[PDB]
Amino acid sequence: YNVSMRDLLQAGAHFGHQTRFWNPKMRQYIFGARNKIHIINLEHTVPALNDALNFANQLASKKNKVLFVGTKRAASNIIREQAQRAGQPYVDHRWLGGMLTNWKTLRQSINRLKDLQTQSQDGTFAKLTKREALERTREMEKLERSLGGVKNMGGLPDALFVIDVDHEAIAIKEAKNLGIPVIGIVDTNSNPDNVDYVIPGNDDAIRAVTLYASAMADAILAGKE
RNA sequence: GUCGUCAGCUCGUGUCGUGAGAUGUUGGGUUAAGUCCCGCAACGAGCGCAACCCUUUUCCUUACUUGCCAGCAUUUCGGAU
Repeated sequence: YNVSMRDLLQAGAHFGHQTRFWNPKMRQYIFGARNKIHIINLEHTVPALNDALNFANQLASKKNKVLFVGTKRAASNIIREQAQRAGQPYVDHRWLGGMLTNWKTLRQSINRLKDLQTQSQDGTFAKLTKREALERTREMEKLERSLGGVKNMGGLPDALFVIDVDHEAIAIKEAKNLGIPVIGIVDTNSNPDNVDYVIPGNDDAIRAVTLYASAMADAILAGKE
């Protein structure tokens, strides 16, 4: 299920952000800059991506669960399609604070979200008239948008997979606090300090995002034990 | 009594701070209103607001006197009978 490299170049993972917005810790991976935009080598990217896929396969073989983190506008739909494909919990919309460090509270929300969904499936909503029915149809849609991923989860995820570390800095902080490993995509303007498995790649390109997400989904599906 | 029927006052768990403490309650609209909706390391609660109580406006059921008189009859023309 390896990506080789040619997929990365054709997608466009080599492009980064502008030079003036770079993080100096990336000096090892940047390797140069053709123009006012940094261009990162894929030679260092490839082994890190392959090792990330290997660790994901190990997790799937051990039946451990990998949470998917993307809240950016562009990457949300792709991480949705691939997360449904891999059958893994996901966070597509805004990251609500402390779901991991404050595990106890949010399952109140989860159980009454499940109860609302089951009531909607049943005839309870049918008895009730249109106004307030529309009221918690809206209300349940609001719970569903924030918690579309984690009804099925019964415990802390064993590993995280994050698209933009700089954008989802809070999630990495919580994961670091809890000790759970994180596989994340780090860009030119990103901080790799607390990422256990650091693989560098583009975050703006929807093609690159799709390739990354599809690779992880294929790894989980190819676990098969 | 008064500010004044002014709209605020708080807690649990998480995060930040050596600490007293802070966040939630913040920003954009809207509303009688911390009323509601988006944004947001916050997620949810309680008392306040609103509703539950009384009265007025439309209709229905039950009740027909000491109250009522559409139809019938008698009238001293007064539901007087």
